[PDB]
Amino acid sequence: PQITLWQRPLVTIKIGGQLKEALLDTGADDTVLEEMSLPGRWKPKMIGGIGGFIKVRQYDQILIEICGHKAIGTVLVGPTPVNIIGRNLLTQIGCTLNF
Amino acid sequence: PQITLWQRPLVTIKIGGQLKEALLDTGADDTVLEEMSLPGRWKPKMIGGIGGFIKVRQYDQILIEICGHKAIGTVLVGPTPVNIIGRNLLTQIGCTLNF
Ligand SMILES: *[C]C1(*)(*)([C](*)*)S[C]([C](C(=O)[N][C]C2=[C][C]=[C][C]=[C]2)N(*)[C@](*)(=O(*)*)[C@@](*)(*)C2(*)(*)(*)(*)=[C@](*)(*)C(*)=[C]C(*)=[C@@]2(*)*)[N@@](*)(*)[C@@]1(*)C(*)(*)(*)(*)(=O(*)*)N(*)(*)(*)C(*)(*)(*)(*)([C@@](*)(*)C1=C(*)[C@@](*)(*)=[C@@](*)(*)[C]=C1*)C(*)(*)(*)(*)([O])[C@@](*)(*)C(*)(*)(*)(*)(*)(=O*)[N@](*)(*)C(*)(*)(*)C1(*)(*)=[N@@](*)(*)C2(*)(*)(*)=C(*)(*)(*)([N@@]1(*)*)C(*)(*)(*)(*)=[C@](*)(*)C(*)=C2*
Repeated sequence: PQITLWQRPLVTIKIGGQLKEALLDTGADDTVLEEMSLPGRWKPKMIGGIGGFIKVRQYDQILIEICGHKAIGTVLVGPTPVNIIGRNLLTQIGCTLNF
Repeated sequence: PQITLWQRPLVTIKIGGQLKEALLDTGADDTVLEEMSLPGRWKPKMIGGIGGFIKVRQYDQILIEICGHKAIGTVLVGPTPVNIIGRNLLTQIGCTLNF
């Protein structure tokens, strides 16, 4: 698809059975989901942004589906205000920025 | 141009006869620049990010050129880790997300 930025670029993801809304975000290096339960072991991590840093759990090799496209990679889970798809999975579905 | 997201989408902007680097960020509603001096009067604004809220200054009608495309609009100044080009100016240069 081609997406305009007059509104926020929100999409439906499928994440282990659940459907969610998420933000396609080129300014995020990583994908960060709101607090949820994932299968697997994890590592703590700190990520920072506007307003400072938060602690997240790092999960590896999670399959996500972003508009039909499935992608695999690292997912961070934590007290983010919104679900965010970052550059790590955007690349996997062939996302580019165009003008 | 078409930008891929394997690296950060950093570009050069020009504001006030200075060149600076900035991130193209579709996850940002507005444009936020590191601490600097702009023309005119400002008003107060609060923005929320990953880590919390910050208080910024809002200057209206600023000209930026981004990659040789010039835009005029609202820019916020405050303590951001990087200069950020958000959706208000990304729409003015015709930027879309594609996959
Ligand atoms: C996405 C987000 C987080 S969300 C926010 C927004 C919304 O929607 N909401 C909330 C609010 C409310 C009220 C008020 C305000 C807010 N908003 C917006 O958009 C506003 C703004 C503008 C500009 C800026 C900011 C804000 N928010 C958002 C954000 O924050 N985003 C971001 C930006 C940035 C970039 C860079 C730096 C800083 C910031 C993005 O997009 C994402 C992020 O966060 N990034 C950073 C990072 N992250 C991560 C990293 N880094 C690494 C790793 C992982 C993750």
